[PDB]
Amino acid sequence: TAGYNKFLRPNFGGEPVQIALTLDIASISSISESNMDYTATIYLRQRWMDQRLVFEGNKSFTLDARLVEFLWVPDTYIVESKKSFLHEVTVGNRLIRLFSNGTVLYALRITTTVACNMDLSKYPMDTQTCKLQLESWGYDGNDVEFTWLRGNDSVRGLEHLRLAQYTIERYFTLVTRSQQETGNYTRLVLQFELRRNVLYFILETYVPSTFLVVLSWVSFWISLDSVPARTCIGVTTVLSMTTLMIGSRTSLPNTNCFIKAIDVYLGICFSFVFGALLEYAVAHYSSLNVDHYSKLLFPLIFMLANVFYWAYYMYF
Amino acid sequence: TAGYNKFLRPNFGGEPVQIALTLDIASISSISESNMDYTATIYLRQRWMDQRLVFEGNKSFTLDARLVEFLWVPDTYIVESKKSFLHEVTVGNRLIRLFSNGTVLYALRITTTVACNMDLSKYPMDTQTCKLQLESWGYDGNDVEFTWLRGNDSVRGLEHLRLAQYTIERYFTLVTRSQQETGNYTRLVLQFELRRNVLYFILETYVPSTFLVVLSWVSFWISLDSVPARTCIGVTTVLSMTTLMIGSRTSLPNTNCFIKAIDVYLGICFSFVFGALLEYAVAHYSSLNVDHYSKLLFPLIFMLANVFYWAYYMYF
Amino acid sequence: TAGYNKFLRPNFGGEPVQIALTLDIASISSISESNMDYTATIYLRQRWMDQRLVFEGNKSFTLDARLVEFLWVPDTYIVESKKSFLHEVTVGNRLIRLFSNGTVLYALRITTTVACNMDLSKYPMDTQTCKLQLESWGYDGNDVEFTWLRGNDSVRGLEHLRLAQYTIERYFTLVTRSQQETGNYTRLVLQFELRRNVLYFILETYVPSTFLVVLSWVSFWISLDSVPARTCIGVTTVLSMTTLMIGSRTSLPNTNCFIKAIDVYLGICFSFVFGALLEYAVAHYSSLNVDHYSKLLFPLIFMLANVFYWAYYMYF
Amino acid sequence: TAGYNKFLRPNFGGEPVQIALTLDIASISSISESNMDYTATIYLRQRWMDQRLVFEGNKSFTLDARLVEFLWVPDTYIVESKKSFLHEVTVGNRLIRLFSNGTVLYALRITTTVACNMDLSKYPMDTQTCKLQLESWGYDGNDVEFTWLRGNDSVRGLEHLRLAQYTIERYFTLVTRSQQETGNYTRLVLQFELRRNVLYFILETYVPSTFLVVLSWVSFWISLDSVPARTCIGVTTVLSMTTLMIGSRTSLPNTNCFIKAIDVYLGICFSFVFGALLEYAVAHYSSLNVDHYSKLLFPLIFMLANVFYWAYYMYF
Amino acid sequence: TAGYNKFLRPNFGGEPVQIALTLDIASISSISESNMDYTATIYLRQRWMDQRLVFEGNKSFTLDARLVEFLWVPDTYIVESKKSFLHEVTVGNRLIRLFSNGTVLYALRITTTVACNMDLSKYPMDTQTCKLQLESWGYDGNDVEFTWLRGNDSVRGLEHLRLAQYTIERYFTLVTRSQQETGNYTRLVLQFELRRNVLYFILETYVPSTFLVVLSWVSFWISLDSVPARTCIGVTTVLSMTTLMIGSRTSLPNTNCFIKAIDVYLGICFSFVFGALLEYAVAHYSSLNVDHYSKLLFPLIFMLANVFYWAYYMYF
Ligand SMILES: *[C@@H]1O[C@H](CO)[C@@H](O[C@@H]2O[C@H](CO)[C@@H](O[C@@H]3O[C@H](CO)[C@@H](O[C@H]4O[C@H](CO)[C@@H](O)[C@H](O)[C@@H]4O)[C@H](O)[C@@H]3O)[C@H](O)[C@H]2NC(C)=O)[C@H](O)[C@H]1NC(C)=O
Ligand SMILES: *[C@@H]1O[C@H](CO)[C@@H](O[C@@H]2O[C@H](CO)[C@@H](O[C@@H]3O[C@H](CO)[C@@H](O[C@H]4O[C@H](CO)[C@@H](O)[C@H](O)[C@@H]4O)[C@H](O)[C@@H]3O)[C@H](O)[C@H]2NC(C)=O)[C@H](O)[C@H]1NC(C)=O
Ligand SMILES: *[C@@H]1O[C@H](CO)[C@@H](O[C@@H]2O[C@H](CO)[C@@H](O[C@@H]3O[C@H](CO)[C@@H](O[C@H]4O[C@H](CO)[C@@H](O)[C@H](O)[C@@H]4O)[C@H](O)[C@@H]3O)[C@H](O)[C@H]2NC(C)=O)[C@H](O)[C@H]1NC(C)=O
Ligand SMILES: *[C@@H]1O[C@H](CO)[C@@H](O[C@@H]2O[C@H](CO)[C@@H](O[C@@H]3O[C@H](CO)[C@@H](O[C@H]4O[C@H](CO)[C@@H](O)[C@H](O)[C@@H]4O)[C@H](O)[C@@H]3O)[C@H](O)[C@H]2NC(C)=O)[C@H](O)[C@H]1NC(C)=O
Ligand SMILES: *[C@@H]1O[C@H](CO)[C@@H](O[C@@H]2O[C@H](CO)[C@@H](O[C@@H]3O[C@H](CO)[C@@H](O[C@H]4O[C@H](CO)[C@@H](O)[C@H](O)[C@@H]4O)[C@H](O)[C@@H]3O)[C@H](O)[C@H]2NC(C)=O)[C@H](O)[C@H]1NC(C)=O
Ligand SMILES: *[C@@H]1O[C@H](CO)[C@@H](O)[C@H](O)[C@H]1NC(C)=O
Ligand SMILES: *[C@@H]1O[C@H](CO)[C@@H](O)[C@H](O)[C@H]1NC(C)=O
Ligand SMILES: *[C@@H]1O[C@H](CO)[C@@H](O)[C@H](O)[C@H]1NC(C)=O
Ligand SMILES: *[C@@H]1O[C@H](CO)[C@@H](O)[C@H](O)[C@H]1NC(C)=O
Ligand SMILES: *[C@@H]1O[C@H](CO)[C@@H](O)[C@H](O)[C@H]1NC(C)=O
Repeated sequence: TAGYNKFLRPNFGGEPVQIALTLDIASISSISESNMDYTATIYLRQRWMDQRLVFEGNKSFTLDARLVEFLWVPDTYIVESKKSFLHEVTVGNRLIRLFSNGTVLYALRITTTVACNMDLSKYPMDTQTCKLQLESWGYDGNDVEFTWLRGNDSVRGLEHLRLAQYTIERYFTLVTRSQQETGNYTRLVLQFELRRNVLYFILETYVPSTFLVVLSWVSFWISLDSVPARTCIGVTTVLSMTTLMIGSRTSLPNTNCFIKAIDVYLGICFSFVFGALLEYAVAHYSSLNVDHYSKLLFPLIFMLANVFYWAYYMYF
Repeated sequence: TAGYNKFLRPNFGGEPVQIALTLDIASISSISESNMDYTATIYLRQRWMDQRLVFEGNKSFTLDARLVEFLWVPDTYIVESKKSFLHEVTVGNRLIRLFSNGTVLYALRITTTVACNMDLSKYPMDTQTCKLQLESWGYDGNDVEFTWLRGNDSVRGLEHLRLAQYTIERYFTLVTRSQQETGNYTRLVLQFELRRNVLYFILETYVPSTFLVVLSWVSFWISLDSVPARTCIGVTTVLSMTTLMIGSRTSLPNTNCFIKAIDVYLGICFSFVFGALLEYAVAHYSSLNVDHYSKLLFPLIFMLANVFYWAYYMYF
Repeated sequence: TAGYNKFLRPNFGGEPVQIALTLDIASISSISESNMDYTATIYLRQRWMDQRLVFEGNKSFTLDARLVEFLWVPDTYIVESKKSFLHEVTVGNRLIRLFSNGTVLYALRITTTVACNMDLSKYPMDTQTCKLQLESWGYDGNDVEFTWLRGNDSVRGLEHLRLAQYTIERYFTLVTRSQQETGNYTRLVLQFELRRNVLYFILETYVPSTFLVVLSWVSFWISLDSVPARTCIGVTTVLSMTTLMIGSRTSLPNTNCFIKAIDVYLGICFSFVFGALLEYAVAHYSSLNVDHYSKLLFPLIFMLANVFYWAYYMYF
Repeated sequence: TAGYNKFLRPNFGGEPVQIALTLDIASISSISESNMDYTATIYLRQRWMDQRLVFEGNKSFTLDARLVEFLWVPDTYIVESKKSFLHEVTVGNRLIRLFSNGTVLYALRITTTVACNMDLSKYPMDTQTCKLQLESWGYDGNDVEFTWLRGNDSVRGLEHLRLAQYTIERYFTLVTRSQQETGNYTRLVLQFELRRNVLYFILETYVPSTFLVVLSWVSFWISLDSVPARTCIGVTTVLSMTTLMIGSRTSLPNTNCFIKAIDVYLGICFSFVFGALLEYAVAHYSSLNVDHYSKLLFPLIFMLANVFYWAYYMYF
Repeated sequence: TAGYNKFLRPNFGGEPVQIALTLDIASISSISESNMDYTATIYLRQRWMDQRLVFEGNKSFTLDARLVEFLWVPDTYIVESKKSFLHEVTVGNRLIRLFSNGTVLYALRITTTVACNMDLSKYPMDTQTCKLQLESWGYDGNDVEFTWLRGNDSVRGLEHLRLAQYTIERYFTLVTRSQQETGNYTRLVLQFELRRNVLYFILETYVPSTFLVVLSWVSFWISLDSVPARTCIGVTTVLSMTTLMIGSRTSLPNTNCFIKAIDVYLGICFSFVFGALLEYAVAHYSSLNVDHYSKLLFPLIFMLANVFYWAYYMYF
């Protein structure tokens, strides 16, 4: 038999509730470039002070998940979560650990699929900046005031995340004053950058294509007298380049149409190989020295093209 | 101990309930051409006036999700939703914010998979018109009357949606009088067009095929005396075209059989390349000038074909 | 405080319950040839007469989903449903609209994955007959008697279904007397045929292969003197045919092994192309007129083969 | 107000409960070679005798799913189920039909994903023996004694199962005495064999490869004088074989690494084709009759290889 | 009517609860290299002593899943579980079997998707060490003390696990003292290694590539006089190698970018084949004995490369 002495939010009217958040990223996975999202498991720890549960004697009361519904808990929500759930492995992953002075420790295990934009302009050399924002979904700023428990180091576990492709290169936590239709709210934003592994992509596509085109333009040293050999090398290189392009197109079936960087490099290599074939034909027609078109023509143009490519994907 | 004074719909008998809807599209994703649907997360805000909850003093009562079931809430439903759920991240995403004069603000976070037809006649240059209709699923028009809170600008967040392929080019909200078996209903329709990104598809397929066929028909300037060179160019171009067609067929495994536009263009390019091969054979047979069949034959026919293609996909 | 006056099925003992069913197919999608099923969203309207809820005054009582559990509702089930759920978008999609004389209108929004056999003997020219059967799962025929409200026109919405591949060509509703172990039951069967779109498949595979083989057998008009040209055409056609076959094998990765029709046609085309190559070799050996083997040999055999193919896929 | 007279298991102490099981396989689908499982929908009928619900008068009481929780029901579980659920289409699929003498008929509609090993040593000619075991998960043998209602014919519906690939060739039901840590249990095992459709796989891979190699070794009758023709046939056959192998590798992307049978046959065909090429080179070198290496060399070795292959996949 | 005599954890204050865990892995499946996880079904048996449920007479009380919530059960959780659920096949898979002296046997059937890192540096010859850690999620070490019932042999069923690719080669159970923010905890870790099946991968890629390159470098014994034969062999081998590389790239579409071992070996084979082509051209240019570059050049370099490869993937 309880009335208004157990249901109202702490300090209902007056000073807002100071809720201190602590985060512990257990894992990050299912980062899809098609849906532009990421799945992460986090340990959401919330600490606030309530004046109505002061009990004598210094000790802790680790409550179960069944008694969580009997007390007041914050209404934190992930701002851009597309699908999420609280873990129920054997019991409910909801603990409340009350303390003598009224400190409440509310810990949850939540798997969230947050939505972050994948600006895949430079597909293999991109650092996607994805955030995990937490906000009091119902209560405005004047009612609930979110805060980070220990500044930047409140979020833990991100330094141990080594993923299939990405590596965390930076992370920082900030508190904002997000304004929307309902009113003023405090949003706790955790911002981390997912730098891709360029080394695998370099050896997968850039190194083979570079070696192929190098073999193509060093074949000009072979004299025009050996026509069938030159035709064989040209045909084999062109066919290998086409097969590589087709396989690369089929290798990653991601729904992320943003005219990527591998497309540009592959188009450059295809341009150089079929231009080498066309210039073989044109050189035969004009002869009616082939290495004069290699000593200072082809490797130099490809070097300039690579310089422009790397300048594009290096600076702004 | 409550009877009929708390369960009945507001103004039960007489003037219908004027419910004002406000929408906030958080994200749009999972747009599949196979299933012809789209997944969107929205903030459904409903505002109506109830005369039985007038409390003295100007203030707001931000209720939790547990007290939502104790009051009357509308029965809004998405007309063509295939699968949807209300978000439960930490607590229920259902708030009721009562006001002094009886205004009720009912906000929900719902992820919906609505079904919209994908008329993929022009696959890379289509603007799919997909709607998100909201209706009082049980109560007819004479009982519940839906309305947009602020006309066209009631829906927010659609201008910030940049997706993997599509870009929103238009959006407008209207109220209808949908007639069905149960009776008369008010349907709130939000109509938005998803224009595709043609630039990526142009460079992916149209530019390479155009360059290949251009190289094919400019090789007629090469004299018939260099037979092996011509056979090499023709064979390489035909093989490259076939590999490109096969890769394109395997590149997008979408279950959207509508004889698309890329199929038509690829068939045109394949027709031109194998016709070039056949005309090489026929030209040899008839010679028993090859550039006479290029100066005003092949590029001109391809130009006419491209003109017809673009006229088809430009106007009606 | 209610006993047996509110829990028992209407007319418990005596005349069975006459429940009239009305169906409204909202959408049909996710038709997979591998799992041999289809996902459909339907509006299940059930109308029966109950004598214990007669209230004075002509009017309707549109009840919510919370009061559905307080009254008796039928136990209709989809006979071959593999996975299904009732929609919960904002509230429960369960309405009961009582009337003065005891008529009860029970409407639900259900998404069902029913299992129907995909006899893919003729893969592109098949009309799969898939049913959506509804039955009183627990109560036998002597207890609950299902009926269609308005005969064939009880089911609505099927005429507006235009899908990715299939088009509805027929639909009809019937009532059966299905016999099983538990007893006698009334099953309401809705039978619809999903005719495939042959036009897309014709232009995708049949037209290119036909053009390729036509080019192959019209090359016999080219004299045997131009040996390298003939070898080039033969090699290019054979390679194109092999690539088309491989791409088609990889194009549709459906788990529906039924030796389909496209396989037969593709095998016929492959047989003709490699037979053309073999007959080139044999013709050279025997010459030691090639068009004598084309004027009345090859196109005529292919015409007979196509006649047999179309006769197989036309009649029985 | 009920105590121990309604909650205890029937015959608590003394003779164990004789529960007779009847099974009705509605469908079998989603048989994945990667996860090594199968999804099946079954009608689990359980019949036992309870002495505490004897009511006068011969009649049946078809109870709803809401009253199932008020009575005692067995704790049957599928032994190797990975994920399963009870169907809730419109109401709960749980009926209890009590009878005069205490017979209880408990019928459920359950979709189960049971795990069965896929020994894919002979991928296209395998008969996987997968079981569907049912056991009293909590109560041991001395408490609950499972039994089949009518021996082998208790399981019904398996004879009407025609699947995408497999065909049921045998089925039998047995009762065991499975021993585990908790104690002695009675396990009801339904064992069925899923024989694959070899006819589709024969025509898909074996027939084309056999025809290709036959064409390869009958080309030895062509004299060595026609060198370019022989090189053309050899190159075309080798390229076709390589493309077929690559497509087959990409055709089935199943995660079932068990060095299958199609791999062995394809390796044999690849060995024969590149050996034919190598022997062309070696025959030219040694000539410095080619059909002497065909009359009694190549088709005979391939015949011996096929004999060994079929002996391996025929007997032990 | 119960107060604090039935809700508190056993021995609340003083000696911690000694909970003995027993594990029974029913199945392991869905091991994905992309998400770096594994799905396993386990039988979690927990044994502890409670002093408040001592009943006279030696016997067992096998309680149902409905009475589990009425007693105290541990809060065990899987540390790195991404998604998990307790099985509900017919009833709840939660049994409590009390005994005379207070022993409680709590058995559950849980399907867990635990996250373990897939260090795919050596893709076909890796032994991934994945753990299944169980911990008292809420209560610290001073409150709940986890223990293995019978040391290493507490975990059962792992010896019968034969999977699609991996084979368990080792398994061991240990108890730790994991330290985190909340306090001191006892973590029960089961560590097992999943050794891959190298035999399938050897015959799939290593054997064909080795045979191809062997045929390539034994063709040097063929004299330079037979130029067209050498060009044919070289072109066929290069095309076969390129097709094999492309198919392998498309064969496994796993999102596990870690520059794997098959990539290195395939790059080595591609290097050798196109180097053989380049050296054919260079040998022709320099001749202006080819087997002098085979007797002690090519097979020896490939042997050294394979020695280095196997030394890398053998030792450290
Ligand atoms: C009963 O009490 C209610 C609460 O006190 C009253 O509701 C208020 O009604 C007034 C006008 O009638 C609202 O003022 C408007 O509010 C709009 C929405 O905030 C404003 O729009 C601006 O802000 C939005 C959100 O930022 C922008 O999207 C938009 O583009 C524009 O910039 C208007 O400019 C205007 O201020 C007020 O907000 C309402 N408050 C609430 C809490 O709903 C109601 O009128 C009372 N009724 C009676 C009969 O007295
Ligand atoms: C008990 O009270 C009930 C409610 O008052 C009575 O139900 C009504 O019964 C009459 C006929 O007995 C129904 O009239 C018909 O309704 C059909 C469905 O609306 C109409 O069909 C037309 O409309 C539908 C829907 O738009 C179209 O799909 C269809 O093609 C056609 O155009 C008929 O034309 C006809 O009007 C009436 O609708 C019923 N009302 C309800 C609410 O169910 C019932 O008869 C009473 N019983 C007794 C014994 O008195
Ligand atoms: C207590 O009361 C119960 C209900 O009144 C009694 O159950 C009945 O028991 C008799 C025999 O003891 C059953 O008769 C048999 O039923 C079989 C199943 O229906 C029949 O099999 C035939 O039909 C099935 C289903 O169509 C076919 O699959 C099968 O191949 C075959 O063709 C038998 O042929 C035979 O009739 C009767 O069905 C039971 N009824 C019910 C409702 O269970 C029970 O015996 C009573 N016990 C005592 C001790 O009196
Ligand atoms: C309180 O009462 C409890 C129940 O009466 C007592 O539990 C029993 O404790 C004894 C030993 O203390 C257990 O005996 C052992 O049980 C092991 C597990 O069954 C056996 O292992 C063998 O069997 C397992 C399972 O088949 C194999 O996996 C294993 O390899 C080996 O072959 C041992 O060999 C030995 O018998 C007994 O099982 C317990 N019974 C139960 C129901 O738990 C408890 O001791 C009592 N405590 C006190 C203080 O009196
Ligand atoms: C009310 O009672 C509460 C409980 O008794 C009090 O909370 C304690 O507050 C003190 C300081 O005010 C905390 O001490 C700090 O705790 C930090 C977190 O443990 C420590 O950080 C170190 O440990 C963490 C975790 O291992 C590391 O991540 C971190 O990098 C660093 O190494 C600090 O160093 C410091 O000890 C104490 O932990 C709090 N205890 C609990 C249970 O919350 C509260 O202050 C009381 N309030 C009043 C007004 O009296
Ligand atoms: C640490 O927090 C401060 C705010 O106190 C912020 O300015 C700073 O940027 C944070 N550190 C990093 C690395 O972002
Ligand atoms: C804005 O709303 C009006 C109705 O008041 C409608 O006519 C108009 O079309 C809307 N605007 C747009 C851009 O559609
Ligand atoms: C319409 O219903 C009748 C039964 O009254 C049935 O015989 C007929 O076949 C149905 N119409 C069609 C097109 O099937
Ligand atoms: C039928 O059941 C008997 C047991 O009574 C068993 O021996 C027999 O093998 C079963 N039939 C088949 C075909 O297995
Ligand atoms: C068995 O347990 C002991 C601890 O008592 C541990 O040291 C040992 O390593 C375990 N066995 C194996 C094979 O790991």
